[PDB]
Amino acid sequence: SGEKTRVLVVGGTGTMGRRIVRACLAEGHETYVLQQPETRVDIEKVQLLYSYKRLGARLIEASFSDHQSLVSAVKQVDIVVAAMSGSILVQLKLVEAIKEAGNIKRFLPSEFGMDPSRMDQKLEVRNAIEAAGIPHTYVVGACFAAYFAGNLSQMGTLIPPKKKVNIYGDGNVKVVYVDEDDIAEYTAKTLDDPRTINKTVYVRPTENVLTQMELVQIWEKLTGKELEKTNISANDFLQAGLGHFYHIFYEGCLTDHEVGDDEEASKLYPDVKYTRMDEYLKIFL
Amino acid sequence: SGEKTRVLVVGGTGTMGRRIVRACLAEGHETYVLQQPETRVDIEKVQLLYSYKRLGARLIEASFSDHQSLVSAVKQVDIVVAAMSGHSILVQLKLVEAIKEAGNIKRFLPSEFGMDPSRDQKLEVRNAIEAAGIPHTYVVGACFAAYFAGNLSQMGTLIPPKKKVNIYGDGNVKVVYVDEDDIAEYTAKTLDDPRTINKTVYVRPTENVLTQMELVQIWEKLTGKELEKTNISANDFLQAGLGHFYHIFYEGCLTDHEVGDDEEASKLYPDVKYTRMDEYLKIFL
Ligand SMILES: NC(=O)C1=CN([C@@H]2O[C@H](COP(=O)(O)OP(=O)(O)OC[C@H]3O[C@@H](n4cnc5c(N)ncnc54)[C@H](OP(=O)(O)O)[C@@H]3O)[C@@H](O)[C@H]2O)C=CC1
Ligand SMILES: NC(=O)C1=CN([C@@H]2O[C@H](COP(=O)(O)OP(=O)(O)OC[C@H]3O[C@@H](n4cnc5c(N)ncnc54)[C@H](OP(=O)(O)O)[C@@H]3O)[C@@H](O)[C@H]2O)C=CC1
Ligand SMILES: COc1cc([C@@H]2OC[C@@H]3[C@H]2CO[C@H]3c2ccc(O)c(OC)c2)ccc1O
Ligand SMILES: COc1cc([C@@H]2OC[C@@H]3[C@H]2CO[C@H]3c2ccc(O)c(OC)c2)ccc1O
Repeated sequence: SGEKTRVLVVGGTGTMGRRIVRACLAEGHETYVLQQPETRVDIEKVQLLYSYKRLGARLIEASFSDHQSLVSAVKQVDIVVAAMSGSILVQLKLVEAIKEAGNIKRFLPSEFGMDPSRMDQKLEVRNAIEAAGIPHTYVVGACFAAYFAGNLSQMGTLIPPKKKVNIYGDGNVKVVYVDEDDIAEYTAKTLDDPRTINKTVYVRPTENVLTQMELVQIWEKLTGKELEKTNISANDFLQAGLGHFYHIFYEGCLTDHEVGDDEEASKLYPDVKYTRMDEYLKIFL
Repeated sequence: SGEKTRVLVVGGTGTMGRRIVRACLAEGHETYVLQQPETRVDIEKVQLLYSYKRLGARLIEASFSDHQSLVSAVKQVDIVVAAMSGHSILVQLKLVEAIKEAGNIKRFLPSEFGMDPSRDQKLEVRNAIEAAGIPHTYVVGACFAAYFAGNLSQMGTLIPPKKKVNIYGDGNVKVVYVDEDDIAEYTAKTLDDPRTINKTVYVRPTENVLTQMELVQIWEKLTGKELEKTNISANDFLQAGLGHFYHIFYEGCLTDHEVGDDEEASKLYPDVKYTRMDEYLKIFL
């Protein structure tokens, strides 16, 4: 009990933040969630925060505009994980508090997407972490399955289309589709792993490196219906999100480099039986 | 299984609606959830909807602007429960027209779950329900605990204040504070109860009939801290939100008429061990 790693989760009601909270709990960490002052009446956010208490988490009230409150929060833990909307730069206030507190064994900033160093506020946050001497882990390299797999990678929707589907280019560019729950579980496992201190950890589970046509074909196999496919050229492709989609599906930024086993989450943590996309898609049938 | 009541929940990703979905499942009803077209990318809404399928619910796609899709949906069930946001209410007039044409529905519980509007959009929905001869149950008479108890009935916040509290009048007007989960469980139990056909069901669990001062004193006993109290007179209090608090806390509209055992949820369903407010408030300590 006294040898549990203590983790503060910042952004604990976010999409990835809420999963990190539960993953830290499931991993046995003594888990604390930053409780920011209310900005409005927001019942869903409040009930989510207090539901963590029933699971055994603690809430720590603090405000990013009150440096003392951040220092006091981080003094109660060994590791900080942030998962802010991308409010990336608000983490600079967090870095300053960590630097002053002095007790933090590791900081995991709000990454969980493309590696920005291969492409940013995130790099600005990385530079402050490193300048301060705060030990770090950067979790990168996967598309959230909810945002790119459940919709067969169509923009503007989160569910599989009924008959028509746009194919980017020839849909033969490899993409990394990972269940958000698995990203959170890999994060909970890696944050006190001595092997990943001051490392970038790539989330690239081998069987989930799929081209978009491969993903569409997983779905066509589950439904028994071929979809009507329209290919979109890079020029015709060139609104929120275009030019994330471009880098991913045309440039293949998630798969244009190899990753060693010592830096890849599914090899670092082989007991995590990550969700393959055929299983992920079954919920939509 | 063939003896299950089939229930369609309209508004199933809302605050009350999500609880009604789960309470209908926990009661053993064969549960359907209206799936409206996406109006945006909404990760939380989509994932809540599909999470119901893992619990055994089914999704029926329909749209309020497509009359025939609503007719198709309600023909698949026996009972419809609506819990739309408090325009939104008037959308139910479409639903009534679809239920009237479909002809198969045994009961419709419209979106009530608060002040009795017989004493306006809710009343207009009631009139259309009754004109169409659709059997109904109106579930009324309680303040959601999350909106009125966890904040000690202060406005603008959902958690207990740390030092100061506004008391409305002398704070000796009886209010009804009920955990939303209990409201949803009463709703699931009453929707096929022969005793409540064409009736109003008041959710007034006896030990949760409390003045604001009694609620504040419950909190002070749990915390051992006396709060600084400012009494706000009726005249000074004296907008829709303000009008709601005025009717509840100054006019006592939830408790000024007594209710018979045959029309009050806690007496009709005495097996529901409703959360008393001393237990409700403990999650905030
Ligand atoms: N396919 C992929 O790889 C994806 C990658 N990502 C990345 O994941 C990370 C998290 O994004 P996501 O989970 O969608 O985040 P969210 O939109 O869910 O927001 C997460 C948390 O941000 C906090 N927040 C927002 N604004 C502020 C603010 N001004 N001040 C203080 N706190 C604030 C809030 O914390 P609180 O809960 O305390 O209120 C919020 O809950 C991001 O880096 C994102 O780039 C996200 C989507 C897809
Ligand atoms: N203290 C009390 O007694 C309380 C009483 N209430 C009452 O409870 C009932 C539900 O309120 P609440 O739980 O807060 O509702 P919500 O605001 O949580 O929303 C409920 C559902 O409304 C549907 N909706 C909203 N607009 C539309 C629209 N134009 N067209 C179609 N569907 C729409 C959506 O359903 P979908 O899920 O399909 O997307 C939404 O999920 C109301 O009658 C309210 O007056 C509410 C608060 C406190
Ligand atoms: C995969 O790496 C990232 C992903 C994103 C995720 O693409 C930006 C976002 C996002 C997911 O939501 C994607 C998006 C933008 C516009 C859309 O219409 C969309 O539809 C699913 C999805 C954000 C930052 C990243 O580094
Ligand atoms: C019977 O109770 C009702 C409650 C409301 C709930 O009071 C109107 C609303 C609402 C909850 O959110 C309440 C509210 C409005 C403004 C606020 O500042 C507020 O702070 C908690 C709370 C809606 C309709 C009702 O019939």
